[PDB]
Amino acid sequence: STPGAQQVLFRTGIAAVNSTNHLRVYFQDVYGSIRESLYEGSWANGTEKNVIGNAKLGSPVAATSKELKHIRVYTLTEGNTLQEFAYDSGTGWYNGGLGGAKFQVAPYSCIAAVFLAGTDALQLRIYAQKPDNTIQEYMWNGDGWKEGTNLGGALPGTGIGATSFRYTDYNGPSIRIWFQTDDLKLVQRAYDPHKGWYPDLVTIFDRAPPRTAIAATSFGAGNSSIYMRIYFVNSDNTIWQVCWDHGKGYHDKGTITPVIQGSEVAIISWGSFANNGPDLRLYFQNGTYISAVSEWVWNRAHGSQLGRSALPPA
Amino acid sequence: STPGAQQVLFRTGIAAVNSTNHLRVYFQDVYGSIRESLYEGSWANGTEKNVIGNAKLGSPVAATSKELKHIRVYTLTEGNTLQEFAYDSGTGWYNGGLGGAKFQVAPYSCIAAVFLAGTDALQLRIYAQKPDNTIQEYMWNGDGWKEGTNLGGALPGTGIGATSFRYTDYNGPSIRIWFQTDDLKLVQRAYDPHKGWYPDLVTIFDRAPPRTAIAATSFGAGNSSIYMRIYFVNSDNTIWQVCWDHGKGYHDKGTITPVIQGSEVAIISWGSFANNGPDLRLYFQNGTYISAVSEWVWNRAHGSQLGRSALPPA
Ligand SMILES: CO[C@H]1O[C@@H](C)[C@@H](O)[C@@H](O)[C@@H]1O
Ligand SMILES: CO[C@H]1O[C@@H](C)[C@@H](O)[C@@H](O)[C@@H]1O
Ligand SMILES: CO[C@H]1O[C@@H](C)[C@@H](O)[C@@H](O)[C@@H]1O
Ligand SMILES: CO[C@H]1O[C@@H](C)[C@@H](O)[C@@H](O)[C@@H]1O
Ligand SMILES: CO[C@H]1O[C@@H](C)[C@@H](O)[C@@H](O)[C@@H]1O
Ligand SMILES: CO[C@H]1O[C@@H](C)[C@@H](O)[C@@H](O)[C@@H]1O
Ligand SMILES: [Ca+2]
Repeated sequence: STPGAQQVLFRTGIAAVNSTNHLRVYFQDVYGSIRESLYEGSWANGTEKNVIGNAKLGSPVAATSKELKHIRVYTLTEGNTLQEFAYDSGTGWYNGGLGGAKFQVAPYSCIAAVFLAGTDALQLRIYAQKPDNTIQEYMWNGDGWKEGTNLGGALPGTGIGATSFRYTDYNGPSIRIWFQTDDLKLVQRAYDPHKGWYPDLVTIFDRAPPRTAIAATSFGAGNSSIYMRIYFVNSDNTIWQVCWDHGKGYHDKGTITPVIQGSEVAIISWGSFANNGPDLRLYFQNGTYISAVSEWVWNRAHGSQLGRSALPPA
Repeated sequence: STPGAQQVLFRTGIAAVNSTNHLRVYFQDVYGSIRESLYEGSWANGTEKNVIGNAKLGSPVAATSKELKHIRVYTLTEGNTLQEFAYDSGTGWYNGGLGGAKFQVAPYSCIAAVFLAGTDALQLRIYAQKPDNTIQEYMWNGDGWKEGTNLGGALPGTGIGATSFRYTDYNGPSIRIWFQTDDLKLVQRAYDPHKGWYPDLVTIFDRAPPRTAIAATSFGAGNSSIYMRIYFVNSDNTIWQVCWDHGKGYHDKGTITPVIQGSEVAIISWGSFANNGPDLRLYFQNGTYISAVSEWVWNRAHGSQLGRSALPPA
């Protein structure tokens, strides 16, 4: 290993955001501190000088952004409430408003977060698991945090993926979230602006490891059209990818890359097929320097490639 | 799942102690507390009322005993020192003195612990990983806790298994310990009353997942004779067993039972091949009610069977 690598928690929560190919990746160090590693041309940071906050050891770590102007990072306090580390361009990092609502969740709750697409307003939808094991939406729409829709039961400790997009032939944002049911399927729930929440859960994978990590992204929103990608850790100890392409629907899955048993996963994307895209970046642990975070890359030039062997501070 | 199962930490550290078929199991709950579950003809406890202490979330949990008269449970504090919860008959549960020494270990250390075999005196050896990634022994022999032998480099965050037996043709205890080296190998180091620690690393398995759970037992000490079992979580997500049998040395290995990705493991034993045993019991997570601990059993009557499916408080 290396001294940097050793600072990184084994099975740390992982999250990432970006503006095109400007990248931020958050993880937890062995002491519980949440750090940010950074890529602008080259990889950097991720040290103890790069701490944005502290959270319970073993915390889930989620993030979403509007480019790199507005960033938000979600984790649990020791007392198992939802908190929020916020970055605003021209202000720097501070302690978000989420924490004051004291939203109490299961100790094993995971967390997903999205800024709603197609608006310049700041509209956040955060998802986590209550003590009754239901999935619960929390909204921020410019007058304070509140509970949104309850999307009902799931496997205790389930992974949670989420994404927002805006169809161009609609005048509101859509949302998809993914999670695990008691029978260990992975399913999607779905919100659209005319329909509201559809009542149905739609299987995307028949049987996955319990509490397996789930992460999602979307690109190329058009007219009733979208391209989605959901990733999870499978029984073979590799990340699997599951594709939605418009018209085909949920039409393929397969393996992508090897990970350590119980790795978390973060996904980001930019561009679309129209403009020599998309680009995809996946983050996870695969044993590099034992405990380092690693990167997998998809692009048009070279397709499916391992990226940065080990992220800062490794 | 069950409101009881949901209380056990996923990938919790696990230790076990016994006198014959009188069993204690220790584990961590989602809040950080170390809880005891018990088997006296039937299985009980493991509730919020059965808490012997707190530890850093994610802590290793190791345990050793002199039958059930003296029990010692070793974990790490939030500040990464070795700590100890003590039970002596007639006294109850207390914090032992190990905490007092403020032995700092790598945040990612595991722990192994043994009482030396074949003396009524309480003689304790703990093994942990120091921040320089060597395995350090710590001793208690009635005169306060101190450093013992240092045992060389190991993979940052190796599992450590330990056992102590006494050959009857000898005047004191033998020790064996097991851990993982940077090359991913699994190795044995050995101590013997007539030669001290042998210099040499013996390989017991060529390549295991990094930081795999390792746990170990011995039974049937006679004249220059012993039996030993070592257990680990292999790349196929099952506990594998490595077999030392008197006359053959190390000579067999294979799979035993499936476990969840990154499960910890504890092993206890009693009896012998000459008095109609031995008896073995593994504890681990295989996914029963998601997060419950399960058990596996070997006896002469029925050999290999799963046992208590979900341990209390499940
Ligand atoms: C072209 O691949 C590169 O894309 C960058 C945005 C960043 O992810 C780098 O680590 C990759 O090697
Ligand atoms: C240039 O790096 C900065 O980018 C911002 C968008 C945010 O990630 C900050 O934490 C970094 O220091
Ligand atoms: C305005 O609140 C609504 O926003 C939608 C986008 C969706 O999150 C619904 O659950 C909320 O009730
Ligand atoms: C025969 O197996 C039993 O042995 C007991 C001592 C204990 O390990 C139980 O959980 C098993 O069912
Ligand atoms: C009789 O039950 C007790 O057994 C002791 C050996 C110790 O494990 C205590 O924690 C239990 O309450
Ligand atoms: C008395 O100290 C010794 O005890 C032995 C049994 C063994 O643990 C050695 O490491 C120590 O130097
Ligand atoms: Ca740039």
